[PDB]
Amino acid sequence: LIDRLQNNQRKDRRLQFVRTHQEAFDVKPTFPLPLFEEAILEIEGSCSVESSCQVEGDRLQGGRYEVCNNQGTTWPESLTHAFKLLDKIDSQLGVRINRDSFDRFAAAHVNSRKIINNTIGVHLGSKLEDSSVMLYIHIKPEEDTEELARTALVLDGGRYSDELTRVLLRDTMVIGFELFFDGRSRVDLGPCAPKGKHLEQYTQKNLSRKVNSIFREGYLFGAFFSKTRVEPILFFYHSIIKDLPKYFTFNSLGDKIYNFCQSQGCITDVAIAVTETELEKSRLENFCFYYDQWDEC
Repeated sequence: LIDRLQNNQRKDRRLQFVRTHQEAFDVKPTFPLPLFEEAILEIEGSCSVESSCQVEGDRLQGGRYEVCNNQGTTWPESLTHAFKLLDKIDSQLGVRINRDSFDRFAAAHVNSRKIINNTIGVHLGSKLEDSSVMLYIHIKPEEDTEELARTALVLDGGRYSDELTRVLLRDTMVIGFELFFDGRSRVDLGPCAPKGKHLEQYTQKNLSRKVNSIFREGYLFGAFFSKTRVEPILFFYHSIIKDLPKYFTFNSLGDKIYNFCQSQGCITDVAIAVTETELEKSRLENFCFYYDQWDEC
């Protein structure tokens, strides 16, 4: 009985995270946000909700969430949530989804024992056609996962140097599939470091001093590469929110997100996603700010 009651309370907290974020950042409940809220209520067990704001100068896009079960391995049953969501979204008039890459990856690795889960997520854009479904595959850190990374690399179809190919083949811990509602899709390969030594080395040899001076200060460092990206997007994960001002200076919108985060409970970690190029600037104008809340808080 107590497990059942706790289970209903997690579901309520999940929704409250998502709603509190909409309130704080003036997000309109535009398609597909209502549908997404219904979808995450169907996830069993305890979930983490990772909300974010994409900032672009004085523009802020706040209707961005990734949700997943945070209690061990739910692959491949976690796929059912993704497919249900995609089915609901595709049936919307004026929405077109190219799910080929995700379907092929899912088909290929359904029986893999090296995958923790997939997430489900949505990113609202300024208009319907710029909005997307976002799906991340989280790979087990302590497995040799070259075969997963190869499949993703093939679906991405980018051409990388020998050095970067090895980083991607060996240290990829997350794979992103972004499905835009105008029919564009993207595959992100996500090498991470606390796996990691190839990314660390690549970073030390190739990336700016500013990147090198901060990337080991959080508990995790990641970079997303894609054929679609001229340069990777770098992610800096921190478990102590108050440490962010030590390493980043924000434009006004970033300060607002930062302040909001420091007043909110239940936050287990934050991340700043930014390009090397944008990190060179005196102030961050173009970046994404992520924060993660656990529904048992």
